[PDB]
Amino acid sequence: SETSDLVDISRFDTHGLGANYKLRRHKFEHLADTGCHKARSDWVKYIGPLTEFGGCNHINGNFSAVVLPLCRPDRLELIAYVLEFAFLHDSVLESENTSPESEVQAEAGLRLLYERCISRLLQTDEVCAKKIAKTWKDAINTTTKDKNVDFQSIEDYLEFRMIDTGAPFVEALMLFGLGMSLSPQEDDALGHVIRPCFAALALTNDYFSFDREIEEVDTSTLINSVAIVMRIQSLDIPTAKTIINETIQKYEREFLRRIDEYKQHKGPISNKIEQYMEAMTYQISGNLVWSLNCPRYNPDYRYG
Ligand SMILES: CC[N+](CC)(CC)Cc1ccccc1
Ligand SMILES: [Mg+2]
Ligand SMILES: [Mg+2]
Ligand SMILES: [Mg+2]
Ligand code: NA
Repeated sequence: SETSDLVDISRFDTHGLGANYKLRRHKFEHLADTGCHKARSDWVKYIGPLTEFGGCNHINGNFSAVVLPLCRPDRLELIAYVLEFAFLHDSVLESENTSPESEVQAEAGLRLLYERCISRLLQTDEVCAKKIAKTWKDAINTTTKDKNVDFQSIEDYLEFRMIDTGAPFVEALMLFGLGMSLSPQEDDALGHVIRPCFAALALTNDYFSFDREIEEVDTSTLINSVAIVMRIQSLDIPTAKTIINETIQKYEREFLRRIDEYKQHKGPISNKIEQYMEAMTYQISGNLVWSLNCPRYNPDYRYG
């Protein structure tokens, strides 16, 4: 209980999500808010006017402060800056109304801030930074190539969606915040464990960001499991959302199973991998609680 405080997740209406996941909130949240502010200022300086919220949420906690509550305080500002640029660039990648001329116009500014992120990370922790650069580029490239694929099942969708939502990229940021690197063997084995975590994160995002993504569908590619379920099963919004809610609960339980299965088969586990597992579980609770009222998805929490 050094970088963060335990928060009782049962004080929030999580719609049955998050059972058996503990919630923590970083004590240095101000540093995350600072990173978000600076990234937003840099976006206006080099790219254009801001159109939306990113990770800030002063009520339930800045995204980085609740998703990555074990971050070293000296790394939290940079991580929040990187994620804020990712939140804003994400909407650019999904956009459909950008003229070719505007796309060309933004490119060098987006490149400047991308490279600024990578260079600052590399100067801080070269090993950890290389994993962030690799996963970020994979997320950007996969979104760009595959965002209009017509998926015919949630299972197929999720193999794209875990990359499109940047789950491996956030994992690489989390490791950076811990000052942690994994061996090639740990990487191989932990990938199996964290797959259901990535699915739960992506589907939870879909659940809480659906309304906003429909509001934007006139200018933005719709990438959302609730819509897939509506189409495949001919269901309305609340019924499809219930299916997605049940599916999140399935993946949440699966991740807890795989953590304990790893301990039972490949254990006693090191303190390092123990902290890795715990840190991954905090992404689930933090993502969930942040999404309930973040201004990005919830219009009556917006200002400015
Ligand atoms: C909602 C935030 N994010 C990453 C920036 C996409 C914009 C998806 C994500 C959520 C939680 C964990 C990992 C990825
Ligand atoms: Mg996206
Ligand atoms: Mg998006
Ligand atoms: Mg979304
Ligand atoms: Na969209």
